[PDB]
Amino acid sequence: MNIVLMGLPGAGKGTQAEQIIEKYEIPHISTGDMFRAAIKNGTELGLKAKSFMDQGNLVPDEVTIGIVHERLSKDDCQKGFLLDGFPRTVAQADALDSLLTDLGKKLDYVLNIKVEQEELMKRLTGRWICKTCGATYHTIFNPPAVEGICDKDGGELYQRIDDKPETVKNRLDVNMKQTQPLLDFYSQKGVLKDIDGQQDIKKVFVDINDLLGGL
Ligand SMILES: Nc1ncnc2c1ncn2[C@@H]1O[C@H](COP(=O)(O)OP(=O)(O)OP(=O)(O)OP(=O)(O)OP(=O)(O)OC[C@H]2O[C@@H](n3cnc4c(N)ncnc43)[C@H](O)[C@@H]2O)[C@@H](O)[C@H]1O
Ligand SMILES: [Zn+2]
Repeated sequence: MNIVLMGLPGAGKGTQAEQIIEKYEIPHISTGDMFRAAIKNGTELGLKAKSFMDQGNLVPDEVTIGIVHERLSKDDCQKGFLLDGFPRTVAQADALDSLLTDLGKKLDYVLNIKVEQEELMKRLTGRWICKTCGATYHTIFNPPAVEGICDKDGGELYQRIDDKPETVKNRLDVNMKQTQPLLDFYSQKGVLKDIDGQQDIKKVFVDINDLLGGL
């Protein structure tokens, strides 16, 4: 199964990805995680992406497309994958469509996780993330068992720099401008499914799982 998670900042993509890969055991491919690993590794590409990410701006398409192309060509992506936060732009969706054709593959579903703006801001304001594994929590909506500690591994929780309200505003601005072009691209392709992301975590997954389980 070849799946795309799309959604505005805060919509619950990573949270749902954790649920999906637990049940289905396809690899989780996140462009955000790939950029963060390039940053940890200190590469030229990583260092160049960092300024965009800190500002809540999209990394330019050319770089992003090249890293996804390389990742998805690996042997572990040939029996299914979960793409999370790619494509974010019609140019990226165009390129992925070519890339997939060259691999003899196509998308099963693009899951558009829908959430109201106010809720998106409430979610990003209360978010804490494990520095080790990247699991995400929310002070109100999904707290860790003990404050400041990841439930899975005992890791330290941190606040992402781009979660500051002024940066969140820029992220929603920049990403909303891309939503309707992306929806139009995939509505045509017959793969788009809207998911009500504004429910309890496990109940959003009920809806996603209904789709995935039928594949
Ligand atoms: N393709 C691309 N092209 C160009 N640039 C790219 C790119 N991909 C990445 N980039 C660059 O990298 C940056 C970061 O990208 P990326 O890391 O992909 O971040 P993002 O797209 O902004 O999404 P978030 O991680 O903020 O949100 P999420 O939807 O996964 O929410 P979460 O599950 O954590 O949940 C959020 C909060 O809500 C809580 N929560 C989750 N679900 C629920 C629920 N159902 N109810 C209540 N709370 C919930 C969580 O606990 C958490 O606290 C980009 O801004 C850009 O600079
Ligand atoms: Zn952790």
